[PDB]
Amino acid sequence: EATWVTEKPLTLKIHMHFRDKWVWDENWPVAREVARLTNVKLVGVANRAATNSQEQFNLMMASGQLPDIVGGDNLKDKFIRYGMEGAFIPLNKLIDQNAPNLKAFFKTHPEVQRAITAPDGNIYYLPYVPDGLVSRGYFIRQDWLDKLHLKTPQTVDELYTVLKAFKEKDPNGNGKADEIPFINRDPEEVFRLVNFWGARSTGSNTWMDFYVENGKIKHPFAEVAFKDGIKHVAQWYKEGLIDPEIFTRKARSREQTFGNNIGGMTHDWFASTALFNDALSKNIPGFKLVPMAPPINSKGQRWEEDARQIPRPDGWAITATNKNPVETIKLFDFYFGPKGRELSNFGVPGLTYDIKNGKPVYKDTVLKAAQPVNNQMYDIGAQIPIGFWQDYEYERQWTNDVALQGIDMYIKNKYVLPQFTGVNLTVEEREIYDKYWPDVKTYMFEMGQSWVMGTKDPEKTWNDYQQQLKNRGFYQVMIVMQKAYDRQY
Ligand SMILES: O=C(O)[C@H]1O[C@@H](O[C@H]2[C@H](O)[C@H](O)[C@H](O)O[C@H]2C(=O)O)[C@@H](O)[C@@H](O)[C@@H]1O
Ligand SMILES: [Ca+2]
Repeated sequence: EATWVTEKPLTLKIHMHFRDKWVWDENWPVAREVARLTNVKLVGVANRAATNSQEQFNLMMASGQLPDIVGGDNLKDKFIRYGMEGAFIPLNKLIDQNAPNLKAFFKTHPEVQRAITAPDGNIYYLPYVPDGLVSRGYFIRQDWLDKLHLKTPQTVDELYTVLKAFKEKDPNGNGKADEIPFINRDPEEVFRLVNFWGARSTGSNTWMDFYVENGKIKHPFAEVAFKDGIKHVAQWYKEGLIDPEIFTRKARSREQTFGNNIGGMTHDWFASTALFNDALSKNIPGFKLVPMAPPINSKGQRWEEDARQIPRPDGWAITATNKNPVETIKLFDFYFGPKGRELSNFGVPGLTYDIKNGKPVYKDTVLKAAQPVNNQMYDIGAQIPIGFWQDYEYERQWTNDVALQGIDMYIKNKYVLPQFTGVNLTVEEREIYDKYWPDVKTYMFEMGQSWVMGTKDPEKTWNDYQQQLKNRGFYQVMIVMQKAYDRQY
């Protein structure tokens, strides 16, 4: 082939554990097709039985026996830290000399290059580059609203009334108090409910990210607004308005709850969430899960805190043990060219899509499957958090009119908050970040869960919590973040 990266066939080892559920599979249709076109085959070495992606990275790193490539989600920080320590190689020269598609991408997307550049000026990974503007929105059961003679809730107080009616007034009509008013695939979304009481949960699509307010770097979990907001979330959890299993249910939450007519509301991505209307129309007559404007919060605003993050802190890196870095960067580059981008987005031609009227078009068997197309793509090795360039066209093809109405409502009415795009730490500032932040973040999540579940009272533990943050070096992290912000802006 002319797309061939190397003349002699090459096999590389990739450690890629992602989203706590998936590993790289060389038997994937997409992986097979990429191997054929590039003459480079990636063989997975990650533990498929394991269910903690970050831990698997840690074990691999601690063992000292590195593969050739490491990929996965939420590895940006680890790519940078172990890049500077020499476990991953800088890609700057390799890109410049061997990677025209990446060069042309970075030229036209300077902001992405900046986002993946380490404090030493080196690029240690290639990112998952999403395509699109909005991500998540609120969805509510319109059929339940109508059946209970309720108007769409406009404020937090009105929402409380609605969710209470969902819980107590038997909208599925089976005589049981089985309804769960608010559900979510993502446990972290329970924290986002503090938005209703004028508190942030994250600055970006990255969970528990910092934000900027009036020239000051802040972290959502350290703010007194969070203390007051999480108190309310705890109350709603105690009242059973929030899924008792919100921390545990996870991936198939929508299929379980909406699919069995017990879920009333969620906060999730427009396309896949709205697809549930098509999937459940026969099973649950009248089922209508519609986008809802965010309620007016206690600060008098309608917040959509989440948006697409370009790029994501996801991707892959070349190890120092890799004896074929030139061949590897050319493989990496393939994904940003026309054929590579097509495959990594749409799957395999003849299997999952066809070129029709000069464009990749999903087969009817894919579009009418009543299973979200992104899920379908994962199964065959597409839409995975490698270094690749998402093409929104893939998503447009399975975004229905209900999803479109929601997307357009959110764009036009300006609900989406300005996103935190990070600060440029020096190497010295980064040392403090890498040292303290991971353990602080873990502590924050665990305290957050405790407050929500009612095992700890936020009001009674706040002062000791703050002291613990100090002891764990959180405010040392805040100092370097603010210093970096002051330099950059
Ligand atoms: O579900 C959708 O409509 C969109 O999902 C996006 O994926 C994100 C989602 O949280 C997934 O469950 C997984 O965690 O990956 C997330 C991500 O890639 O940021 C995209 O697949 C988007 O194209 C879908 O339309
Ligand atoms: Ca019921």
